[PDB]
Amino acid sequence: ATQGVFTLPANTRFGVTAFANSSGTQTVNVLVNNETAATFSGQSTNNAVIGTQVLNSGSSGKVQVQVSVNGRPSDLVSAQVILTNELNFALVGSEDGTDNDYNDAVVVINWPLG
Amino acid sequence: ATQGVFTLPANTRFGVTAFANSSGTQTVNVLVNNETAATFSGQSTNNAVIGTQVLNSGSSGKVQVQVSVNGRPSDLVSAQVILTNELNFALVGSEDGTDNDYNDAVVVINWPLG
Amino acid sequence: ATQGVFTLPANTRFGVTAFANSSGTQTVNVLVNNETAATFSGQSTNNAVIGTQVLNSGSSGKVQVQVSVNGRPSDLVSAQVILTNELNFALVGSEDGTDNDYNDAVVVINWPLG
Amino acid sequence: ATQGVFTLPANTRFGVTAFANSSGTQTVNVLVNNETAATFSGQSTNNAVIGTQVLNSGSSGKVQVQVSVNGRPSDLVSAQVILTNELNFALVGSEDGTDNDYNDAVVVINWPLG
Ligand SMILES: C[C@@H]1O[C@H](NC(=O)c2ccc(-c3cccc(CN)c3)o2)[C@@H](O)[C@H](O)[C@@H]1O
Ligand SMILES: [Ca+2]
Ligand SMILES: [Ca+2]
Ligand SMILES: [Ca+2]
Ligand SMILES: [Ca+2]
Ligand SMILES: [Ca+2]
Ligand SMILES: [Ca+2]
Ligand SMILES: [Ca+2]
Ligand SMILES: [Ca+2]
Repeated sequence: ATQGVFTLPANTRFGVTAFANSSGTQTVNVLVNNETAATFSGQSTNNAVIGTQVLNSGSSGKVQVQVSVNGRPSDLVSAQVILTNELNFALVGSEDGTDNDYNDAVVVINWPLG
Repeated sequence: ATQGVFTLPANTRFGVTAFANSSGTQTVNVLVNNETAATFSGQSTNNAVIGTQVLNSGSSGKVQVQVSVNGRPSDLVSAQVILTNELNFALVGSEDGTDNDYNDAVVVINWPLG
Repeated sequence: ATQGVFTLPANTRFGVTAFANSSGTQTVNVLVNNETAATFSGQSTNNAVIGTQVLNSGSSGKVQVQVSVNGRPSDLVSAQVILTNELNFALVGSEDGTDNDYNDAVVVINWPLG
Repeated sequence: ATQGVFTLPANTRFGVTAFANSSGTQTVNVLVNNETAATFSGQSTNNAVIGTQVLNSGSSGKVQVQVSVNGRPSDLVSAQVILTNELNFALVGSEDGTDNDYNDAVVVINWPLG
């Protein structure tokens, strides 16, 4: 199944933050409106916050996360969770190798802000 | 129900990161084995990261998040999500006021690392 | 925090299913737009499906689960999870006593149907 | 990523329930320690419960859900959610066709029981 694609409420600010846990340098692309809106990158085996940004979900609300390691696309896993019918998290894990920890880049999207 | 309490595997490193979305200055305390192991504070209305740290679950694996504003405990909401049977997120939201957005401090715990 | 309340898309069909795990008879009421739309009662300590029904979220999309034992409301825990940006679960646990297993009645809402 | 595989605590009872939402008969296999422990078959486009059973996770704790239609493996999506650090749900969706609703057979695993 497609992973890493989330429908947010339209025209709504959201936070996006990326963590790294791999020997490989991670590159995280965040697409809004099917166009790159943010790119994060780094290399850590200790959960470094390689990037964090506030974005707007735009007219469609479609947000997509993609991860690559030296130009090679990582496999993704994702889900969305809603607490008290108000607080949203869209979660992505990615795997760049064979150990299937899916933590090589971890991405968290949260909304609402403010 | 109690919220913000998680059982991790023993002696396991985990990431904890906090974001603020409030006029109130947030204090986030992360307890491991019922003792404060990390404290973060900050104030933002725009999802600023107010702390990130890697901790060890220790012998107990008992992790608890507490949030306060002006000496008063915030009301918490929380859940744990597991993706592809491997990637764990422990998620916390907190409410310091009356609008029930539950994003006043947002805490994300993730493991495994590395 | 309020628990057991979910906003579904308006005019959407959804399933609701209740399980019991208690010495006490569970009464599960499912409200749509604040009016009772389905009720299930039963006693099980072996996860019997005390009822399942299909409903429509109607104009409001507001769906609420209540659980009581002999007229006393149980404490509720809940969350909503979305898989592959399409498949939704709204999850409820309830505690009618002191052991905090939160399984005394378990209620699962799923959509879309068909 | 692998989907539909869950690690439960060893030697623990769990509930498994399957719903159908497809014009084709669904066949759901539940494997414990890589061996068939339950099979459910049924057809509904209205969320009928096609099977429900209580199983034991046994010595391995390894539970896997597979779904096939008319012989052919359906694509799966899954996750596990824990509420109040006590109540577990393992959730599976499956897609047998072209619409990507992932509700063709829906499987819900819950523990603990009793
Ligand atoms: C009602 C819809 O049912 C769809 N499933 C099928 O159409 C399906 C399942 C197996 C077969 C089937 C078998 C044998 C030969 C053929 C070819 N005619 C086809 O068709 C679901 O995917 C969809 O979401 C909807 O619920
Ligand atoms: Ca890896
Ligand atoms: Ca890794
Ligand atoms: Ca607030
Ligand atoms: Ca706020
Ligand atoms: Ca109980
Ligand atoms: Ca019970
Ligand atoms: Ca389908
Ligand atoms: Ca279907």
